[PDB]
This record gives sequence, C-alpha cells and structure tokens, in this order.
Amino acid sequence: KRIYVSYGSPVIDGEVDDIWNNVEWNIPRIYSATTQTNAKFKLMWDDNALYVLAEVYDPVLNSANSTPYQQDSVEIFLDENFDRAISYQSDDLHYRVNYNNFKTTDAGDILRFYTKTKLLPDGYRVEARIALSKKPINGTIMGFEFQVNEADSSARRVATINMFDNTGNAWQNPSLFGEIKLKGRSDNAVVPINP
Ligand SMILES: OC[C@H]1O[C@@H](O[C@H]2[C@H](O)[C@@H](O)[C@H](O)O[C@@H]2CO)[C@H](O)[C@@H](O)[C@@H]1O
Ligand SMILES: [Ca+2]
Ligand SMILES: [Ca+2]
Ligand SMILES: [Ca+2]
Repeated sequence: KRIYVSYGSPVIDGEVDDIWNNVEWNIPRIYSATTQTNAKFKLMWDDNALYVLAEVYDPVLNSANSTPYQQDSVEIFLDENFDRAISYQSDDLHYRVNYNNFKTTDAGDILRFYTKTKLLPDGYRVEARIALSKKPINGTIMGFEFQVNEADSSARRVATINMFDNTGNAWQNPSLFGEIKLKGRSDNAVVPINP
C-alpha cells in the first residue's frame, strides 16, 4: 500500500521537532517472529530530501555482532525513480543506522545519508535525512520500505519488523517496496512573513 507524505523541513538532532507532531505515525506490523520489540516512524519531504523519524521500543540494545543487520538497527529503502525493477538499479537505496548512530550502506552513496539517534528509556529514536537527486514535486511517487532489526543479548538478530515486505527480499528486490506519495507543498512559496 501507500503512505502520503507531508511537506516540511525538520532539524536533524534526534529531538522531535514541533512539526513532526502534525504528521501521523506509521506502524510496521510484519513481524518475522514474536518479540516485545515494536516501532513506529513518521515521514516528511522537502525540496532536497526525504526525512524519517523512527522510535523503537526494545528493552535490550545490542550491537556486538560485526554484521550490521545483526545489531539493533533500522533500515530505509528507496526506489527514487519508481522503476519497481526486480533487482537493484543504480538509483535504488538501502541504508541502515544502529541505535549508536553507526551508519551502513548496502546500496547508494552514504554521503546522501545524515542521521542522529537518541537513547530513550526502553528504546531509541532515529532521525534521518536522505538527500534526493530527482527534484520531488507534489504527486511524486517513490518506492519505500522501512525495517527494524531486533537483536538480543546473544549478539544476534532474532527478529525483523517490516512496513511493506513480508518475504525477506526487499534487500534484493525493489518491486517489493511499498509506495510513498509526496503532497502538501504550497505553489506560491511564502511572501513577507509579517512581524
Ligand atoms: O537471507 C540471507 C541474506 O542476507 C543478506 O543480508 C540482508 C538481510 O537478510 C536483510 O534482512 C537486510 O535487509 O539486508 C541485508 C543485506 O545485506 C546478506 O547480505 C546475504 O549475503 C544473505 O544471503
Ligand atoms: Ca529533530
Ligand atoms: Ca529504482
Ligand atoms: Ca534488541
């Protein structure tokens, strides 16, 4: 299915901008296995970028495994041109950041990826910017996926949570991503914001 993304320009600092409160939480509900770990994320776009704000409830944080996706982490997938190819094109993106803000790319220039995290009681927050290369406009559709890796005290991934793909294959297959449609940018810009 499809998430409608509002226009707006958050500050990347791991803090919840006022403007995030005007936008709805998306709840990923596709669990590989049962787990106490849950998550929610909000999206926003501006002329230059896509923005993700993710909160994970996860009582045990682990990143001791040297395999990135075997650490408690979130992953963001983007099919920017909306090709929906069955294998990764050169505009496809697959990014990951752990609760300590350690970033990895599986596909795409990591110079486009800017993140902050914050430890919360019972979990963590990720706040992420992805620089877009196609100038987005109202009505732009992109393919998107969101994933949480849940690791336990044995230093190994024990579960995944996905928004859209239930088949383990988003890392290989962009056609599996869901859809985001960008809306809400004014046609006139601003004028004089009066004092
Ligand atoms: O199914 C094993 C497969 O995993 C690839 O790792 C994936 C991971 O399974 C997935 O959940 C996450 O989205 O992305 C990584 C992409 O690295 C692994 O790299 C393959 O060698 C392996 O066959
Ligand atoms: Ca912020
Ligand atoms: Ca693509
Ligand atoms: Ca965990």
